[PDB]
Amino acid sequence: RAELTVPEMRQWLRNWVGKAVGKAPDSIDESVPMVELGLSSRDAVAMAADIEDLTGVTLSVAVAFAHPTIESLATRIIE
Ligand SMILES: [Ca+2]
Ligand SMILES: [Ca+2]
Ligand SMILES: [Ca+2]
Repeated sequence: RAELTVPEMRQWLRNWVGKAVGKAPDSIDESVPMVELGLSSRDAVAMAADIEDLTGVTLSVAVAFAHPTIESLATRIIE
């Protein structure tokens, strides 16, 4: 499949968060609230910009906090 997939989006988010908080991406828990992962508000701005560059989607506050886990956010960005 050519289009960006949910597994790819999940991996991209784990890698992004892992780099921001200094942890292995494989250890990033995809079911916990993203506000509990150790990200800063500056991180949120940067990650939103990077998601827009990757997907062309400008994430709204509403969508993001209604899908507040890596796995639910990834699913909603793609789907
Ligand atoms: Ca950091
Ligand atoms: Ca979990
Ligand atoms: Ca841009």
